[PDB]
Amino acid sequence: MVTAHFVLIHTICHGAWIWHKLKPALERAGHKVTALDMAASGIDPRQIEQINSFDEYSEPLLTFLEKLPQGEKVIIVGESCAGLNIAIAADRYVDKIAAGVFHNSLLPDTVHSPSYTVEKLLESFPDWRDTEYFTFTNITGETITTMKLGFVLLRENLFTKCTDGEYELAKMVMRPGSLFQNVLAQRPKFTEKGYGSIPKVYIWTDQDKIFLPDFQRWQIANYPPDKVYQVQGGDHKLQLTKTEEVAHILQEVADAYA
Amino acid sequence: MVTAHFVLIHTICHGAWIWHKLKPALERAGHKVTALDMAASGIDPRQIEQINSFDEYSEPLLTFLEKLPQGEKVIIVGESCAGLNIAIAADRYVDKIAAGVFHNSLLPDTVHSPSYTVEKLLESFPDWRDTEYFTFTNITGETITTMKLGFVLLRENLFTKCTDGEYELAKMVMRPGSLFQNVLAQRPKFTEKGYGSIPKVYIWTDQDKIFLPDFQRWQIANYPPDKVYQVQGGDHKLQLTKTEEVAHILQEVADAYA
Repeated sequence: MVTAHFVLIHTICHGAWIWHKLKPALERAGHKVTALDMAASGIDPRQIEQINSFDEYSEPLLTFLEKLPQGEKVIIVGESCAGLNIAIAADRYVDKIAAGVFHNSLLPDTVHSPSYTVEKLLESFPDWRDTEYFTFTNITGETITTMKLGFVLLRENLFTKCTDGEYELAKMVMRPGSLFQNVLAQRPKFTEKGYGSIPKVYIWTDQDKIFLPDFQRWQIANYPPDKVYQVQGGDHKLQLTKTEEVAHILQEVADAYA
Repeated sequence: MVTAHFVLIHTICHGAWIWHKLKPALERAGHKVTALDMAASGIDPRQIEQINSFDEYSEPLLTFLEKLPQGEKVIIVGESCAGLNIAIAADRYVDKIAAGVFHNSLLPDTVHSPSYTVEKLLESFPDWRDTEYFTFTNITGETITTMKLGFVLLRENLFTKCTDGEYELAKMVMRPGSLFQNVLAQRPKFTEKGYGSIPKVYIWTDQDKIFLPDFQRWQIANYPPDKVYQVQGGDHKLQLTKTEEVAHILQEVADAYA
């Protein structure tokens, strides 16, 4: 069992900051941790309107993996929508990914369109409350739907059991984001040789108020992960409300695959 | 109990996020709170290289105050270098500022150059450790010194007694910033009619490891504030390490001036 290199990927609208409690926790256990901002997220200098696909949105991760020296492997950890980022990354860089970890995350598959898990998320959770929507046109003329996440949604559905301070942090650094759903829908399927071949660990809680239990159980059924860790209690942001438990799970992921 | 409107201004390199613990604390006491990102700070879309002065850097605050309805007054609260922001704001909008609060802050005066307190800060604390410096050229050809704050400096001097998680947050969302020192040096002195005339409350601790005790006592001597509140312990980021104490002090500021 080797100390691992965890790469932490936030969901859309969010940024590396979401991982502020979890990073030091992992580091305390001797692990190396990188927490990247995806495009137009966190303090990344770009604006969402100049991003054209989910693949572009994933560039910082892809550029990170490109630069990683031969023979070293990371464990990619992804929250909410970042399951897509993992899938995208593993197709490009399978030989550098020891395992993919899904944290109340979309779990894309190889058999359906890349947008499939997103169609389902939205089917299960159609009403995003006070969230506002805008559109822009991407470089090939697709109409992209972006979102500014509603403060009530943040409070009640995403950061349900977090500290008032964590919720306040979120409102202070939340940014517009997008699922690039129609562009995903036209994307090639994720490959078996790459994404398909990586170990997959699925961490979740039934107390999640946006990625609902039915949906998450459906995801597990539709594409069985190699390990499922169900966490009691908390909320959608386990890395805030159950930081120490998640750190411990990731220990086990490292022992298993790193 | 008086209820006030606090406007919270972070130091350079930082952002409104620095106030995540203190905002809800004040709101719990029934107060209204606005925490603004200054230019090229936090999640403000601009880059530091497109900002030319400290006055520009202050635009968000100035715009905020411009929009504030007649007869409404705020208490501006400023940390570290944000004392400058207060001075700048009070010269423009004295009739909307009930009081200025200085939180381990630069306390500019009316008698010297605006850069005076900065010359002194740097005199007292010349070695910014692993901080890296870059330059760019502003709209009138002044060579501007920007800084990426060092991670050791963050740890040991700025966030000395904060949680590992708060320190990790800082590294995740810290941005380049600048004192615009040479441009401050050429700026008109702060006025008596505006900045001079506002109540000033100076909050600090002698456990601060960047704004050192000799410097802070010197600042109090050089321009006596209307009230000085010395907080035992903590560190430079009192709003993280002594959140509740600071909230309470601000209550007293509200009762006195709001």
